[PDB]
Amino acid sequence: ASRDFTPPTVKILQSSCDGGGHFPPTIQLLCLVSGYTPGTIQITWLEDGQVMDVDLSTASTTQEGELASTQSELTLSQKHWLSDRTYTCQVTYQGHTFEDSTKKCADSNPRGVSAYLSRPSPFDLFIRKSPTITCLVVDLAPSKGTVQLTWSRASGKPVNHSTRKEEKQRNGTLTVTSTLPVGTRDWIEGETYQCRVTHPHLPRALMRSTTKTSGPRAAPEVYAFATPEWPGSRDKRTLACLIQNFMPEDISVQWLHNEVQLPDARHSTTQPRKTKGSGFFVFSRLEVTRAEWEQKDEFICRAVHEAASPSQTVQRAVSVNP
Amino acid sequence: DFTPPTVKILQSSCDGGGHFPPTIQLLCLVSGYTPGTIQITWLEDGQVMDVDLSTASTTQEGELASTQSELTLSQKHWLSDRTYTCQVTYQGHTFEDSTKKCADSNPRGVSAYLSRPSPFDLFIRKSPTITCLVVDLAPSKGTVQLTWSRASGKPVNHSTRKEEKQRNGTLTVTSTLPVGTRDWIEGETYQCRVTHPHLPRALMRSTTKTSGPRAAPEVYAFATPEWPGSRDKRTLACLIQNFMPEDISVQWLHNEVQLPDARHSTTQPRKTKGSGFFVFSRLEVTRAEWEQKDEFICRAVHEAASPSQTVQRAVSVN
Ligand SMILES: *[C@@H]1O[C@H](CO)[C@@H](O[C@@H]2O[C@H](CO)[C@@H](O[C@@H]3O[C@H](CO[C@H]4O[C@H](CO[C@H]5O[C@H](CO)[C@@H](O)[C@H](O)[C@@H]5O)[C@@H](O)[C@H](O[C@H]5O[C@H](CO)[C@@H](O)[C@H](O)[C@@H]5O)[C@@H]4O)[C@@H](O)[C@H](O[C@H]4O[C@H](CO)[C@@H](O)[C@H](O)[C@@H]4O)[C@@H]3O)[C@H](O)[C@H]2NC(C)=O)[C@H](O)[C@H]1NC(C)=O
Ligand SMILES: *[C@@H]1O[C@H](CO)[C@@H](O[C@@H]2O[C@H](CO)[C@@H](O[C@@H]3O[C@H](CO[C@H]4O[C@H](CO[C@H]5O[C@H](CO)[C@@H](O)[C@H](O)[C@@H]5O)[C@@H](O)[C@H](O)[C@@H]4O)[C@@H](O)[C@H](O)[C@@H]3O)[C@H](O)[C@H]2NC(C)=O)[C@H](O)[C@H]1NC(C)=O
Repeated sequence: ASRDFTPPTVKILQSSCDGGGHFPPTIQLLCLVSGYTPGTIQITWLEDGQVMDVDLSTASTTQEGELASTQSELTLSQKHWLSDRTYTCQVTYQGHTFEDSTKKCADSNPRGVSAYLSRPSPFDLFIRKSPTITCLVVDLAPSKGTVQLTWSRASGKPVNHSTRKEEKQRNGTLTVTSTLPVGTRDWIEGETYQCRVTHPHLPRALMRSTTKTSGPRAAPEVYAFATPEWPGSRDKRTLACLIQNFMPEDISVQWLHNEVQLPDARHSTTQPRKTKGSGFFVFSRLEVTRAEWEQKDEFICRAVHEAASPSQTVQRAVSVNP
Repeated sequence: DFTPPTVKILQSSCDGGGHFPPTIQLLCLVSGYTPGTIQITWLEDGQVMDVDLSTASTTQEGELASTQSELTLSQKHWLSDRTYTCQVTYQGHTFEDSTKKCADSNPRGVSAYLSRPSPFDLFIRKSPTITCLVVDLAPSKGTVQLTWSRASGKPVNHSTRKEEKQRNGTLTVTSTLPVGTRDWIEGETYQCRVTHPHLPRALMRSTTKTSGPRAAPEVYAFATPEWPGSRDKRTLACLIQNFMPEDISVQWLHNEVQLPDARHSTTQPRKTKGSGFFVFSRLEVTRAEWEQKDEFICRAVHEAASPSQTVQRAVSVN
């Protein structure tokens, strides 16, 4: 009887706060797939879109009459819940996916507006040779008046045309991004750029400025390494790179493989920190697969930095096999 | 042989933007108990709610019953900050739990954080501590009050308290509480409670040991080759990875003695691509040191390592 087919639905319940309104020390999320026509079912949990380890959750399926029911429970620390991460219950049933998401409920009062202004990245300055700076305005209330965002130079010389994006966010706020192309000689020779943000509902105008970092210079050292093969790493292995003793701290790190620049999401790179003596260091970690090194067994860690000579780059290769 | 009832309340979640749904369900669960007479009653600010507002049902599996009751509230009532109590009467005796909407997490822009003990303090020094940090307070009058307690109500020791005004005009308050080694390992919950004169209600943070799976770290240690112009220095790098949970301590040793903490730097734990976390540790060394003895030890202390919560790896310059 195909007329009796009952598709699954998804809802998430959570641990309640106590009689004082306070979070418990751990949070349970309970994904409920109510009565559906019995069939093969799998539940995957996502943390900000990344698959979570199945070890962190349980799952149970019962059948009552002609209908099945499945629940999965995920447990989180209070610290992680307070970090405003979003969790997704992803249900796969007979080749069709359902899902639902949740995060900590929003606070009763809205946050004030904030603004951020970046310097150009070394990769854009020296590889692409098309540098830009970005002014980012967050926590705006939508459906108000549109926000004015104006660029100027301390020298009084003209700015180029910028591009502007406005995007409604899941939490109901608005973000505005403005990206300004800058002259390469202008930037290297110390020009100061300002982003000025105004709106009638703001208390005052917001102003941010940016300019090349002053002070001493020093070129980066680069070292690439591979972890050994062992029973836990037969068809994957971990590569690492240490980049150190450079100044100032602005740097771009990439990994290259078989004439491809790998996506930024493939690796994890730390924030620049001070060496005991002079300069900064960063570490980068890249997990690679057997199919990649069977394609070509050469992985390159590359740093882009203004003091690297002769062409603002330093790089080192590593191989995983003999 | 007897399994008493327990009470827990679950509620409708907010969506991916943190928004409330049109109605709020509260679900009172009495799961896995020796069968007997049972009633579930809901109170709103201590008064019995109409019988038609909730439905209870009971099932049995093996030697144990389970009971649940669901109450539906309007968004407006939930947001009014009323207290809802699930009152369970089993064999004539009463068990209660209560809930209300979660209080703001960053009232007036403040943040508060509460740590777990470091593994070195817990397993090596056997003097574990936890730390409660409150940031972005106003430099107003009226001292910020910070109080410690255990979920079990057992006593706590005195704590430290430190304030200092920051360069940005804010005030941070920090307190560190010593905890019992056995008390922590057996799963006690510790609570930090902060009251400021300008805050409308008390702010609380709670911490306890992890409830997830455990996995010991892998430890790998490397020495940099000589870089042109730096004959008398080398850098040692240690990668520690795939451990769970994320709490970890890192030490370096040379000549059987532990080096001062100021000698090295360790990154904060970050997720791998799959299960577990990694950190990097960095140690600069001198020619005098490796010519004296060319062996340096990167040691990790972690609750999942056996038999003594330690895993380590040595490295040599040559
Ligand atoms: C409602 O929801 C929205 C989101 O949906 C949320 O909005 C976020 O709000 C927070 C703050 O409230 C914003 O966080 C800030 O982001 C700033 C911008 O960061 C991006 O751009 C950086 C600049 O990149 C350019 O320049 C560099 C340098 O030259 C160059 O390398 C680049 O190539 C590029 O050209 C970039 O560095 C950054 O990437 C880093 O950070 C991410 C995330 O941490 C990390 O994953 C990367 O690996 C990389 O390390 C990112 O791409 C940022 O500058 C700013 O940082 C300042 O503040 C923090 C703490 O606040 C300090 O620690 C730091 O030192 C700086 O002082 C801050 O992180 C975030 O961008 C919003 N997200 C949006 C708009 O999508 C609202 O808050 C929500 N509201 C409520 C009420 O809930
Ligand atoms: C004004 O300026 C102040 C600076 O003075 C800004 O305050 C900082 O704000 C940021 C962001 O809000 C804070 O970052 C947060 O820090 C949390 C604490 O991390 C620190 O402690 C961790 C735990 O170590 C303790 O506990 C272990 C185990 O018990 C023990 O071994 C130790 O003894 C320690 O006692 C460390 O892991 C960590 O490295 C830090 O040392 C952190 O947990 C959060 O995730 C978050 O990163 C920062 O701490 C604030 N700094 C200060 C000094 O208050 C403030 O934001 C500025 N205001 C504005 C408006 O910008």
